[PDB]
Amino acid sequence: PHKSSLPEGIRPGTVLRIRGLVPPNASRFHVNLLCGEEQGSDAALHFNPRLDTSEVVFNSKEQGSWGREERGPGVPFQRGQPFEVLIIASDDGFKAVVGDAQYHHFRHRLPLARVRLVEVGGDVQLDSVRIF
Ligand SMILES: CS[C@@H]1O[C@H](CO)[C@H](O)[C@H](NC(=O)c2ccc(C)cc2)[C@H]1OP(=O)(O)OCc1ccccc1
Repeated sequence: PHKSSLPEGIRPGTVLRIRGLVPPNASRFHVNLLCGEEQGSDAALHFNPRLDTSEVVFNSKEQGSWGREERGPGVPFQRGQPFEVLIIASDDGFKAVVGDAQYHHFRHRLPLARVRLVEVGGDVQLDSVRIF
């Protein structure tokens, strides 16, 4: 798993660019926007492409409890193909862009101000996480 500290946190206008490869026969992977470094800390966003079930799940986690899942329109990821994702913070939520297309808007469930860390985990071969 990859961890990126957010020394200025995430503000409206902060862009996370995540580049990587979905390996052959990948099951699923995730990008988490976390509210602490501790194992089990709250997730403001859990972005979860599931290649094995052909879904992309969006959710939040508070005090160890998951919220209600949102699902994106289709799966803009392929086993054996590289990807580029933008997670863009606005005042009203996160915009997920995949490749050259706006994909999903996730309304804030936790305060933006609480986000401290970006974690990338699961069956993905990460190239880079950049914060702009
Ligand atoms: C599929 S249900 C649940 O959906 C959630 C979004 O609403 C999350 O995607 C959650 N995933 C996770 O909690 C998770 C954590 C770490 C890693 C490396 C991979 C996955 C995921 O939990 P998990 O995949 O552990 O649940 C299935 C399960 C539960 C108990 C025993 C076996 C499998």
